[PDB]
Amino acid sequence: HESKQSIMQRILTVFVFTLLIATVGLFIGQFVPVALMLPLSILEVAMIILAFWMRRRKAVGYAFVYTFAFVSGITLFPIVSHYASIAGAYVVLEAFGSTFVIFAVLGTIGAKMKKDLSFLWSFLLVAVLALAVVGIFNIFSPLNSAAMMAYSVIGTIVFSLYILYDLNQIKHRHITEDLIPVMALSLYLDFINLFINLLRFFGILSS
Repeated sequence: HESKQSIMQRILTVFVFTLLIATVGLFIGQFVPVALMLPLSILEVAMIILAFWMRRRKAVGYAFVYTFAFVSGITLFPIVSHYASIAGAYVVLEAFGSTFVIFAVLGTIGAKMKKDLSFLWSFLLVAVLALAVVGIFNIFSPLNSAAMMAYSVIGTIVFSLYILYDLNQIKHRHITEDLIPVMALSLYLDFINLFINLLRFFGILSS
């Protein structure tokens, strides 16, 4: 018989694992010739679209989640290398670092606070759409540095709030073992999409 503690710990474990796997993929992305990479904006919004799309009640397997972690890790290298070529490799750490701590804070706060935050859902969903919208817009009408930067601040706020909300709901809601893969998947999607926004923010800022 599973407890909320065991399910908590398990989702976190799977999550951390997706981080490691995606990291490996990120290492694999550097050995891909530049003639086979996807456009920056396309990937940047792809991550958002996936961040939203994979927020359903359809229980996928650990296989799908880990597979996705690997391939997304691979495909997020062109983003990393870009904001590294314009702002020094150090920023790649910086953003990551920041991301980590944020996830570690709200993720702890929501998972311990007694206020049920269900009422947020709709808004959050809406928020993502807007970002996605702008993202799509960014494909057909590239935004300047300042607008992209404000977009990055917005994205940061949204995905941080989404981290807090997600942990809060993992504790508050009825989550069974079959839901463990899909939960740690979203947790992975928040981390990645927050990191992107921070890397885009500080990467542009230090140019």
